[PDB]
Amino acid sequence: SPTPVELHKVTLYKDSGMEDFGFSVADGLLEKGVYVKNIRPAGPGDLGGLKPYDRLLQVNHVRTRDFDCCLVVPLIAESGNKLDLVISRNP
Repeated sequence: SPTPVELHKVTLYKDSGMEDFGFSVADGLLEKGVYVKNIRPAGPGDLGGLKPYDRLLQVNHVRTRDFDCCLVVPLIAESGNKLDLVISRNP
């Protein structure tokens, strides 16, 4: 809990013209990967359940755990009208 993240399935919905799904991510340079840096309060991300630090593990079945921001950013906006992914955050 104090650190050991916890996997949590999340799903969202994008809009024809949005630049993101409702939350920006950051490249985890402390090891490898990317985690949500900020989510729109009361938005798709908040409605889905994305909690700060939610390190996107698998995006739409694609294991983007060892991916980078440049790969997670597009993968997020490339999911289409919906973003189904499995993230990990410390409770």
